[PDB]
Amino acid sequence: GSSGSSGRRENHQTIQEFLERIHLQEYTSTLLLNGYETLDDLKDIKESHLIELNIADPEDRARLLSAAESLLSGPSSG
Repeated sequence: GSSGSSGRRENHQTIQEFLERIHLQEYTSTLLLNGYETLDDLKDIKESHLIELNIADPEDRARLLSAAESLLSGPSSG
């Protein structure tokens, strides 16, 4: 991924991949630039946020929120 390596991750999902699943990677830059680098940050994102992030569209907002909810709110052993 990133030009330079950082370390390791623990079942941590990235926005780049979290968006690809919902075909919303088109908002990646918008999210990353804003600060949303990993789901950890998305756990704080809300409906309004998306709107301000150029996601005035509900299709994306919902797909973005509903998606995050499943990841965060969902204790799955795996």
